[PDB]
Amino acid sequence: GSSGSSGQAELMTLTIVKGAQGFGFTIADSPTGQRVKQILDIQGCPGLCEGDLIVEINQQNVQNLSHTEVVDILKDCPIGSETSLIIHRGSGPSSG
Repeated sequence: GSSGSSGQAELMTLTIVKGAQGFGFTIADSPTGQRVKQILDIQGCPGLCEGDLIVEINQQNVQNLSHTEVVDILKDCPIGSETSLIIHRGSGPSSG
């Protein structure tokens, strides 16, 4: 790669816990990466707001990852333990 542009943001890490069934929320393949389909356990995903956009799981890069690749990483995750996800938010500053 070469590139030669700049452009930067500050993305939200949130923390989640892997109950038994593979968290208490579901995912969907979107044109933009994986998204939250639906939350099924609020404290299974404290701070998740649905339709948010998966970018990193435990600092692994998963934007360009297929649905399966993201599911697999969430399978690698330990049950009952924390997992740290990073989602897409904050285009620019305004009244927030």
